[PDB]
Amino acid sequence: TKQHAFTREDLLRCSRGELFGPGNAQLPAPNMLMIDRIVHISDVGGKYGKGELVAELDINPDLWFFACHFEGDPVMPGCLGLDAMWQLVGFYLGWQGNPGRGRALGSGEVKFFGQVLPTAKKVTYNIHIKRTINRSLVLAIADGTVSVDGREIYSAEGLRVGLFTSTDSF
Amino acid sequence: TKQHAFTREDLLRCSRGELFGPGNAQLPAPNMLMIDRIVHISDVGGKYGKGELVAELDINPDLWFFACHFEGDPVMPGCLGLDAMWQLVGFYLGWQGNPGRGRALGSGEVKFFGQVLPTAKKVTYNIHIKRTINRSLVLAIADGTVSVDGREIYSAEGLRVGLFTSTDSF
Repeated sequence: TKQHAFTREDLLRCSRGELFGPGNAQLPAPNMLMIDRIVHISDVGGKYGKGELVAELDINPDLWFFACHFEGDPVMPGCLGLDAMWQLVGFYLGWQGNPGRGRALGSGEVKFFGQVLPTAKKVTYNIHIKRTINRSLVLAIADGTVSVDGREIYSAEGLRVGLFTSTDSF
Repeated sequence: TKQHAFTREDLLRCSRGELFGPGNAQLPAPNMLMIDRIVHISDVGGKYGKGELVAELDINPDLWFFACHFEGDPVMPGCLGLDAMWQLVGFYLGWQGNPGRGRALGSGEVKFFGQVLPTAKKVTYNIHIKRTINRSLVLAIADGTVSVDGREIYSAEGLRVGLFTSTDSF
């Protein structure tokens, strides 16, 4: 709960296991990392009063996914915008100080109603934590939106991420 | 509708735009391509009698995503298994002979209840086409499952993919 904003280097340290410690939640490293910075994280406020993340990814034409997706028709894969939202819910669980490795467990409704072209400047993620559950397994449920240069393009309801300790097979 | 099975080289040709022709549905090229072969495609049968795809991805420890996702905790990203299902619904629309570029439009419920470790041999995708709509925009709705070495690990209900012609902005 210590720090409310993170630079790219903080997130790279997170990807190495050196922010929350080994066996705790990690962001992916490049090229699966879909966040450059966390501008805001809190365990209060948001849509549901249970916390909020705001994160950014800078866009330039040379990001790896534009060349292979698709040849002659470059567009950020919707699945990687969705994954950024799972990455941020996983980061949230680690940031609260829960132990274990992050796995995406799924979502309710996902909608893609716009696209990220290689001419865009910035993707913004808004995550609203709905509920955390501290049963047998620790998990978070959230709603998220993806925006490009001010404009909402994706939504996900009921994003679920779970934490798996050293004894938890999956 | 011409060919009911595809080799990796067929899918690489598809990724270049040379299977369905330029401006029609393309698979992504590596490293976003999540299919090695289509074992079965048909416009009849399946769960809903509206068609079926069965596709495979061979697993080895050196696939790019294992190193970055995560360091010390390798696991295939759920988002890329989900994306394979969107890739296959897009391929289906192109295979029926519809014109335009593929975009994922979203899904209903997605569940991840297992994982692909770098010790696995083979991921299998089963896609059941539910409905195609030939309005203003052409789109397909499908259910899908991801299995690793016989074992079901992911499900998606209401996968939606749409086709966008040369005049269609998104």
